[PDB]
Amino acid sequence: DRTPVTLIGLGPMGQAMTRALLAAGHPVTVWNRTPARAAGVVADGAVLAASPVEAVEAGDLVILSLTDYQAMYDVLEPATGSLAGRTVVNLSSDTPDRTRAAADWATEHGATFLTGGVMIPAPMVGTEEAYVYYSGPAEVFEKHRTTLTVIGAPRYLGEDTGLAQLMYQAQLDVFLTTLSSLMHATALLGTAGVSAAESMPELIGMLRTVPAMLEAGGENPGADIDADKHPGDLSTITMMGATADHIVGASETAGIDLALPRAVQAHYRRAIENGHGGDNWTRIIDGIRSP
Amino acid sequence: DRTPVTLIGLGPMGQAMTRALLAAGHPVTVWNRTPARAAGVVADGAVLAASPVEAVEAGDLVILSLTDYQAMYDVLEPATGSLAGRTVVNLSSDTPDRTRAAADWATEHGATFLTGGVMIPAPMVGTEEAYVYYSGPAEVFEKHRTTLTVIGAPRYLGEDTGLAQLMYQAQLDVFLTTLSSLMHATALLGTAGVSAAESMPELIGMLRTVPAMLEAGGENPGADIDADKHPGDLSTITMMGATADHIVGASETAGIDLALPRAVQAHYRRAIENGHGGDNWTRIIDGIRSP
Ligand SMILES: NC(=O)c1ccc[n+]([C@@H]2O[C@H](COP(=O)([O-])OP(=O)(O)OC[C@H]3O[C@@H](n4cnc5c(N)ncnc54)[C@H](OP(=O)(O)O)[C@@H]3O)[C@@H](O)[C@H]2O)c1
Ligand SMILES: NC(=O)c1ccc[n+]([C@@H]2O[C@H](COP(=O)([O-])OP(=O)(O)OC[C@H]3O[C@@H](n4cnc5c(N)ncnc54)[C@H](OP(=O)(O)O)[C@@H]3O)[C@@H](O)[C@H]2O)c1
Ligand SMILES: COc1cccc2c1CCC(=O)C2
Ligand SMILES: COc1cccc2c1CCC(=O)C2
Repeated sequence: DRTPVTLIGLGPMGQAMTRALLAAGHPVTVWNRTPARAAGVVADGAVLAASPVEAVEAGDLVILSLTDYQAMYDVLEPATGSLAGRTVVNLSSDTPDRTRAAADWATEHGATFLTGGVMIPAPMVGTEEAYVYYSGPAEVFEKHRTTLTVIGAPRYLGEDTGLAQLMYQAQLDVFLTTLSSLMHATALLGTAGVSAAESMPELIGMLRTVPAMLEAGGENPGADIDADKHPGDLSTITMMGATADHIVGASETAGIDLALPRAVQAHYRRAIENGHGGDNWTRIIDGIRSP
Repeated sequence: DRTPVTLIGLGPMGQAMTRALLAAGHPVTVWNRTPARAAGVVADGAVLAASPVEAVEAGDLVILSLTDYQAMYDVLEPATGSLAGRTVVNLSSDTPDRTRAAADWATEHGATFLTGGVMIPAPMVGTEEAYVYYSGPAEVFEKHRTTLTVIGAPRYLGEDTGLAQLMYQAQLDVFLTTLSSLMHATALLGTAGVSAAESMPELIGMLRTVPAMLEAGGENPGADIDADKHPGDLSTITMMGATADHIVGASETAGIDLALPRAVQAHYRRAIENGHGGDNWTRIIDGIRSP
């Protein structure tokens, strides 16, 4: 395929995605707030447009890899007159509702809009491990599918432009919270003079087992949550809530951040106050859904 | 080995541990606040002691599998006169300083004390996947190591009775916080009518890759944290903090718990306020260590 592409935003992700698209035989025209940053991808065959307008006018497909959606408006507002007849593919983090309004902004300027959420770090872009969530108009996705697939295995979720964003934010909810918990635990262990080089392999070793620890003895958390079925015979909210209390207590004594473990503690407390101490830990979702 | 064992506390863990010890040829005498709960392990060859005193006097080794350390005091207070010359192995969650004081309480009553933290759910007890952290007097550990290994591969951390507890609390810090994040994300996706049966495999599928997504592009977090090395070339705190902001925003709009994502958000905010927006995410540990 030789569809000409425009890519705006040359952080690590933009640079890797440009390279992937070049390697697959696409002309790529790039633009960046900091043009010096384009030197690498220019050496690989990208063309540096001088202006956002020139960049947009060089592609059927305009991909954004920016910190947030405000950046999309910042860069494209001077170029709105050149959007008509093109597809904007925004591969940036923001809220679902910002995303939906941006889709409408695109339409108003005569363009189509696809939402994407890239689910791997830069070095994995364009590899068999890469995958990207997409939502928006099916015909628009299908038109550009072969081009986009170069970045990573596409997972089209449906018509709502906000849905791929919601999925990205949910994934990153788990990812960033997990990472914070690793740093929290590493700090906790640090207060007895355990180094991060010692603690992090222990912690990561445990994290590796989590899918299997969740499956043990025939538990199947998702379908169980859907059924309002939370049997506590292998672990109760009382018992795991006690541990959340112990983590808070240990954290208080350690002089470290209390907000993360207290949020977890609060999940258990709500379930107990609502009379479900005997239930499995999945019951915490009720109080999370309705605070 | 046929060392006689006493095990107090017959939740799922106590029952599984009793079974494992029986299968390895140990006499096990059990006691429980709710004796009816012992029926299963009695059918498998355990002897139900009538009283805590009788239970303690039947074993060289007294294992506790109780919700917290207060329970240990509740059950053993009437039996304190029978502790002398025995080893108490507490496999219960509590704070490190509660644990240390408990060790001294044991010594005062003429017993030795070992701290243990069991790192797998009940169905994995006694399997090749099982492991348990231990701390306390090395000679006491070495004496009972043969018996204890039946429950799971022992990981002795040193002399401080509080250290295996600190490690358990740190592990459960990661585990419970991760679980809370899964339910948080599942709730978030629920607000667009995505079922938990759909969302949880996606989220778990991402979590599966975390031990490897952190290694992409040659990152080695632990040693790097020890070296105060936080290069931001593949991901910055500014960019990941923006995503934390987006999760909070999405969560606010979704009507779900804000405390968990705001805790994570605050980790990023502190790093930026302290002038490290350009750094890798690991830098959040500084603000966690010193709130
Ligand atoms: N890094 C990852 O591992 C990863 C993984 C998947 C998804 N993502 C997402 O991918 C996107 C790109 O992230 P990244 O890590 O590659 O880079 P980043 O640090 O977010 O920077 C991306 C680009 O945004 C530009 N930018 C930011 N604010 C701007 C504004 N107001 N006006 C114009 N340009 C602006 C930067 O300009 P300058 O070059 O001039 O600074 C840069 O070119 C983000 O939305 C991120 O959440 C990242
Ligand atoms: N479940 C897991 O997957 C898991 C994995 C690793 C570690 N752990 C840890 O292992 C320990 C046991 O957990 P579990 O899930 O098997 O059981 P649990 O729900 O914590 O109950 C364990 C035992 O504690 C007893 N108990 C609680 N408070 C008591 C008190 N004040 N006086 C006397 N007995 C008291 C219960 O008595 P009754 O039988 O009369 O109610 C029961 O026998 C906990 O510390 C937990 O954190 C659990
Ligand atoms: C979806 O993957 C990411 C999103 C935001 C930041 C990061 C990633 C993956 C790799 C990493 O550690 C940094
Ligand atoms: C150390 O493993 C646990 C501690 C407390 C609760 C649970 C576990 C692991 C298995 C599970 O789903 C529930």
